[PDB]
Amino acid sequence: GVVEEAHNVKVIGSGEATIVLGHGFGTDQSVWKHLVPHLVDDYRVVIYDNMGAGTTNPDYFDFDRYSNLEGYSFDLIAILEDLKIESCIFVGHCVSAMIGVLASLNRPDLFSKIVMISASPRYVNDVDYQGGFEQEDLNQLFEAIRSNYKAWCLGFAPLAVGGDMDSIAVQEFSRTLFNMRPDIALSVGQTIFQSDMRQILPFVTVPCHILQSVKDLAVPVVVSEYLHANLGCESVVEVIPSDGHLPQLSSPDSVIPVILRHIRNDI
Repeated sequence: GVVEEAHNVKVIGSGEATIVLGHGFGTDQSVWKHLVPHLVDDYRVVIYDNMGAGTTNPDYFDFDRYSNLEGYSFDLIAILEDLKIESCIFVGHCVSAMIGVLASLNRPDLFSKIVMISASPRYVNDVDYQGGFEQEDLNQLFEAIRSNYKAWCLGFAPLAVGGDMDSIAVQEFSRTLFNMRPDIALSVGQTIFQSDMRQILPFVTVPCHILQSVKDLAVPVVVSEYLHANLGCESVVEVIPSDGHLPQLSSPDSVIPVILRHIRNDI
């Protein structure tokens, strides 16, 4: 259907046990390339692109629908319902972790657990919360995207991915990032980095596994503690000894075993 097609949905395997992987800002379903090989023998595996990703049709990017994360939640639910999935493990990277959280509030029956990679409910600091960014930092970032998107992608990609400047992962992310239409990238950046999910966390009832790199430009480690402290569900934290915001792409060897352990085991 149009929905699946518009989100580049892929379904590999079959049977009841199902895993759905949602990607973060500036990347796409390719971010799961090191993970999917190890799921397909035991799970039906679904991957999809977020509306707004460079791989999707700019014409379908409804600025109003996606001016908050509920837009994306609805799409996730829509895909789940189209594929007739009654229950899944959701793996959400970055914004997808919060998209899955929202969606689970609407439809907790759809999700047996959530595994969050590099998740944050709030990036902006206040006097009683460390999110890793002052508003002035964000304003600076948004201005760099407006001003010169290419330059911004090339500067941003190394910092986000971490590790070596000219690794394969940096180059890959630099590419997917610049694949987004500039105005879409700016709009989505604002939607995500200005988001606040902190207040709904107590309402979550689906179990969450909170994984992040010990070093992540966007996600200080205290954020994982905050999520763990304020989620109403059962949760567990594992900070990985890895660098970067897309560690499943850039540090597969240290990261993928950890993800798998959280997918394969309950709390």
